[PDB]
Amino acid sequence: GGPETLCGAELVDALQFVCGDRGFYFNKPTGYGSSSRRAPQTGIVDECCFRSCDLRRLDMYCAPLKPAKSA
Repeated sequence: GGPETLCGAELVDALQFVCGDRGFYFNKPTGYGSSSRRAPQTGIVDECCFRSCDLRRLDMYCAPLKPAKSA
């Protein structure tokens, strides 16, 4: 029962809804540079759980999306 925030099972559920049946994945703990380490890039759960992550940004963790019109 946080201050109108998403964290825990509820947070995961929101991710599934936003991402859809497509699913989602988690970014690696390390990549390039040390700036990412300083920032809360450890996990999407911690970012939303602690800080207030926007729905639009949250969609980034969702799986790739394709256009309505086939290419």
